[PDB]
Amino acid sequence: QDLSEALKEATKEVHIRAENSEFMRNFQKGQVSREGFKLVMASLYHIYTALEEEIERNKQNPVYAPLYFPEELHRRAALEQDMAFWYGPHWQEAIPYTPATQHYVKRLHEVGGTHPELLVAHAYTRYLGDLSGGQVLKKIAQKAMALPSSGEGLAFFTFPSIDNPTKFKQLYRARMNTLEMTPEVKHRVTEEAKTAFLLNIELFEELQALLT
Ligand code: HEM
Repeated sequence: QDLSEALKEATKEVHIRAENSEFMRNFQKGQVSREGFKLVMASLYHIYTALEEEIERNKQNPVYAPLYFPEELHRRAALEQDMAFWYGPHWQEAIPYTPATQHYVKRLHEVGGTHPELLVAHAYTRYLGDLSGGQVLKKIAQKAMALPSSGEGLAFFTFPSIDNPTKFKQLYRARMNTLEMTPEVKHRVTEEAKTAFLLNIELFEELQALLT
């Protein structure tokens, strides 16, 4: 198969499980509070920071380089605005850094530092959902918490350098399909995408526990 198809098939079952975690079921129903939302967003701040640091480190490596779209995709600067919005001018002192977020960040550093050929698993898992279902959660969050259409507090979910999320996803898939790909790399990429989903599920189960 093509790498973009392999990855979609490989993660379709775990996507179903992730969508139905308690935290995400509550989110989807509009039951997301400012408390829960700040927890998850601060956690994403550390995750995208590590992911994008490792993307920087490996930007010239042919095992990742074709997916190098900082201007279009990178989320850290957006996450920093959201952090100043949600936690105030001293957000760096204030934001939580949970065990599950730490675990996800540590795997991101291992992949980026020792297994860069798997980095595409982690970019795929985060960015492509951001450009899909993340747009649906954005509308739900705005309605649940009364966030203005103008976008404050939801910069993470807004891609000002992408005209069309769907056409962009399609370009990105096509580029994923030009990575030099052996059966070895392909097997391990799809397995690493399953682990990335699990890391997100464990984050959700932890935030949920923290909230109840
Ligand atoms: C309840 C929460 C979620 C909802 C409502 C949701 C919804 C969706 C939707 C509607 C799509 C587009 C599917 C299609 O048309 O084929 C999608 C794709 C995707 N989602 Fe989610 N999702 C959720 C949770 C997650 C989580 C936790 C992750 C990963 C951490 C994730 C990652 C992805 C990825 C990587 C894709 C792209 C699949 C592909 O096109 O290859 N989603 N999701």
